[PDB]
Amino acid sequence: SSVALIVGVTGIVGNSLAEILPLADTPSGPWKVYGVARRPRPAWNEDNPINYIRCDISDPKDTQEKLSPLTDITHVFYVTWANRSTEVERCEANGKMLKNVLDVVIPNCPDLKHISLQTGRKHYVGPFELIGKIETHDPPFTEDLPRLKFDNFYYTQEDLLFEEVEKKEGLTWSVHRPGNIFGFSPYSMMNLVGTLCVYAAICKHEGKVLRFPGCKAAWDGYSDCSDADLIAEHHIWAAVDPYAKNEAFNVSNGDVFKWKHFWKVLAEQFGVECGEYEEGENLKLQDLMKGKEPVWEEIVRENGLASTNLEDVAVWWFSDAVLDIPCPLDSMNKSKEHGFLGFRNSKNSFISWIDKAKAYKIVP
Ligand SMILES: NC(=O)c1ccc[n+]([C@@H]2O[C@H](COP(=O)([O-])OP(=O)(O)OC[C@H]3O[C@@H](n4cnc5c(N)ncnc54)[C@H](OP(=O)(O)O)[C@@H]3O)[C@@H](O)[C@H]2O)c1
Ligand SMILES: C/C(C=O)=C\CC/C(C)=C/C=O
Ligand SMILES: [Ca+2]
Ligand code: NA
Repeated sequence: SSVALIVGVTGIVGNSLAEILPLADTPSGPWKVYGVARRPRPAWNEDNPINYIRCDISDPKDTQEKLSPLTDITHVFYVTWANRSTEVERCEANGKMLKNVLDVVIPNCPDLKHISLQTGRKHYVGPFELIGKIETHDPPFTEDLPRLKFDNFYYTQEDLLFEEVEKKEGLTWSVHRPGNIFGFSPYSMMNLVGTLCVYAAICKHEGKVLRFPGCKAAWDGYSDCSDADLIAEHHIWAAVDPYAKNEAFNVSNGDVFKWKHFWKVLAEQFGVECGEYEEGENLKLQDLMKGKEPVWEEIVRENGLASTNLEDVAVWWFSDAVLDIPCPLDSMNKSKEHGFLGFRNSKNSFISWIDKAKAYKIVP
């Protein structure tokens, strides 16, 4: 029987894994599912038939307590991280988090088959504070080129993963590298779609034009993205397909787009006048949206929305870090050569995730 541990179940990918793993048509099903996060279970995560567990995986004592009784786990899906002010601090905090989970699950789960680790495109472009400032390999990024000669918590987690799986014979791993994720999660630390929806809603409320808060290269250069459900399918495929074992894979939608085109779609979905890129202007959402909490409360009250905190539902720093840089492309050749043919139309994915935020009454 298949039993999953989703580590970060209320996250942008964890929440897709919570909806997909229990479905009857899912490979290796029927799946029993345990979902871990620190907060109490939110209302928008309830619609999934998972066993929700409150646990802080940065706490070794808490991890030992909550996870040691889950002896029936066969597959681990690790979809979480902790942000710190520098990459060296991110290596320490994220290495400990992964090690705390693995040190407990491996000796306590005799039927444990696979550990799926989510990382990302920063494997190739570098940590947040070095992006655009270092020499990278040339795009499209392929999986097995050498690591950058700078600290990166993904390299720490991979090396920890490789040495952890040695403790159990027949234990396999996979690494999943998405770019910017289009998904649903009002609790995610990095939710571009959710943040853009809140921005569009505020513009509609204040009768302002939907100004583009990014650079020229993000506006009219090519971009790509990774649909959250597609990433969830990619985790599952690697977890059950023996030809996918012990490999790192990119996971992006299979097409490209331009923010210039998606700007129309976003404006049309919230009934706002479509603004554009302005050759001046250096617009930042972190600055534009400072002190909009009362305006968000007006929007919440007037449209019968779920009660959310502006700071949870709109991570302004992340939307600015995304739109103020070029989006170098990655390659899906390794995934496709291994039998994974999943893909998404990125524009349809974008509309689908906007509509999910609306359907859960997060935005108007
Ligand atoms: N989101 C993106 O656009 C994006 C793009 C590329 C790569 N990635 C990478 O994907 C990986 C996973 O991130 P994600 O974006 O999927 O995460 P996310 O959407 O921010 O979700 C994190 C999840 O883990 C939980 N969590 C956080 N800290 C925890 C802790 N100490 N103990 C237990 N649970 C904890 C969260 O709930 P609580 O806070 O309630 O605990 C939530 O359920 C990271 O390496 C990230 O860099 C993300
Ligand atoms: C390249 C791009 C947008 O244009 C967005 C990605 C920004 C990054 C790599 C943020 C960290 O996950
Ligand atoms: Ca990344
Ligand atoms: Na989709």
